[PDB]
Amino acid sequence: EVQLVESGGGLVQPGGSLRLSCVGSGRVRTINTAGWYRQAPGQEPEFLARITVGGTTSYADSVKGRFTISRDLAKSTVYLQMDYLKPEDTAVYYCNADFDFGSRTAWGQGTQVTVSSG
Ligand SMILES: CCOP(=S)(OCC)Oc1ccc2c(C)c(Cl)c(=O)oc2c1
Repeated sequence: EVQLVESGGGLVQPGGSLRLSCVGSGRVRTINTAGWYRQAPGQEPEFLARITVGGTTSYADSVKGRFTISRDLAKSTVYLQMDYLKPEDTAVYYCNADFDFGSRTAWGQGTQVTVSSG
């Protein structure tokens, strides 16, 4: 059993940066990959970034060059560094983790990211 706790959302101006954290607890040794997703109101979730235990990363085209996914195995934490945020990036961001040989999946509770000048 794996649980995911997220943090780091909030308000940010266009062009600003935020870092999201995805802290894993439980049988974290079984986690194979972890990914970042986002969902806007009334839309399907959108894949953003993926990372394996070895550190291999994969990105969606909408965030390449701006977002960086990383993982700290000692802390069981997956990070999403989001640079040059745009109003289009406003959504609730979720992290997932595939564990038990990629046969189980756990989702974080989500964190709201709003890109606005006010
Ligand atoms: C949401 C947290 O995700 P992460 S940092 O994994 C991202 C892919 O979870 C871990 C953390 C530690 C380990 C260790 C020590 C071993 Cl030996 C292993 O096989 O898998 C791990 C997976």
